Amino acid sequence: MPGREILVLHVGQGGNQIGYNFWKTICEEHNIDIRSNQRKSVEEDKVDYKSVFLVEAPDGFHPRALFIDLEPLAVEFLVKEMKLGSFFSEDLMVLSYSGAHNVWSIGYQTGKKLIPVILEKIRDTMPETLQGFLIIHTLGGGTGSGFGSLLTETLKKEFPGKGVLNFSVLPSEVNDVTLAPYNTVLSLNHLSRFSDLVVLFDNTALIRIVKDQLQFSDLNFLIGRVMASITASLRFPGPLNMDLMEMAHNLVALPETKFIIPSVAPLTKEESEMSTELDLVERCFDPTHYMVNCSGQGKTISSVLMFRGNIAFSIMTDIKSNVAFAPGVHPDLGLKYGICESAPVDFDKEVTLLSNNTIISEVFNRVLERFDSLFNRDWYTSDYVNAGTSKSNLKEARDNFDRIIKIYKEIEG
Ligand SMILES: Nc1nc2c(ncn2[C@@H]2O[C@H](COP(=O)(O)OP(=O)(O)O)[C@@H](O)[C@H]2O)c(=O)[nH]1
Ligand SMILES: [Mg+2]
Repeated sequence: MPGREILVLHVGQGGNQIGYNFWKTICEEHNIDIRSNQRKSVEEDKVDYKSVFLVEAPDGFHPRALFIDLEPLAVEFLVKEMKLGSFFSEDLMVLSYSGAHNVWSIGYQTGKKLIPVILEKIRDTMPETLQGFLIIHTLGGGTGSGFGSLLTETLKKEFPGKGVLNFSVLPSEVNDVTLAPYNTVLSLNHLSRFSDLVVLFDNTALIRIVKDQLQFSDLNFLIGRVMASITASLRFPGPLNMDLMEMAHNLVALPETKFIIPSVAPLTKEESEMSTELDLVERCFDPTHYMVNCSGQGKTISSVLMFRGNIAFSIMTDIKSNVAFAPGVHPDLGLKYGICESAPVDFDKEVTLLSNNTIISEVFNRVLERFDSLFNRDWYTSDYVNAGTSKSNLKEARDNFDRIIKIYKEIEG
């Protein structure tokens, strides 16, 4: 069935390593074996939107994806360590071997020399009904931050009629590299201008959720499961079946409030049996299960909830009451939910929540403080200016980043 095709772009080491469990989950949920490119079993549901993310070739199924990196480390993990070279094939790879050295500026400039090849691969291989792009990358490093920002800017300019969606991973607040605040602010500034929707993931939060319920390749593994769950409304029929622009409209009230906090429940099969339906819905609105490190509840501007599996009104009334919404949103509005018949392969039921919440200003404020604690003392700036990002550029991106925090702060009250 032609239509609603999406091209996924993995940029940087973290973004490509996430692609393993992201594409394995999507393959398994669509009755597809990622190791052989073929269907798992004869059991096939009569309606299935596999073509949204998967290309059907005569030999089998392949991901509609490009794997872009300035070093071959993450690609070697996919092909050599995981032995999935027939799925992550060489025709979908755009690689250099110079590296970004964890500097946003280096990934932006060096990635420009790969832009012509990427744009030609898109126009040569993508269908005309392609609805948009999904960019998966981290913000703390150099490639995923800089090259990812470059790709977000390039795809919006070259394809104005198509949506650009970002799944962006935030650095660890307490245990991450020195240059992470600079790269994060630079990336978030670029995404606010050229992205249609930015779904944020924070390594600080994912570590918290796993420990409190109870191996780096186990974090990106768990991020892929969540990223796949967020795209479920794009891949299955139901009351919440959306496309890229519908997903954006239902959350972006103002053009600047495009940063989304996702939450999912359950996260481990030990919690799956240990939890009922509303246990998962209450945990989705609980800031402990937010994919970004939040301290409080926060005001909800717009949110989209989804049930998956066998769930079978009573859920909404008691929950919508206890949820703090932004001033001026309607009491009958601000929250949309629905049931999806498809379920994750590991859990009998699952609840996902995408929330445009004002508490993201608190998350962005901590990023700004770490940025200022280094920038006000001219620390670690020497290699950004040698790569084409002046000290004045770091400030302008910072001030533009602060304007975003204030917009969310005004909507809160
Ligand atoms: N969750 C997760 N985060 C990662 C992973 N790899 C890197 N990161 C984050 O990304 C930052 C490093 O950027 P990285 O992607 O490794 O370098 P890049 O090639 O320049 O994009 C660090 O601050 C990490 O927090 C991963 O596999 N999973
Ligand atoms: Mg690295």
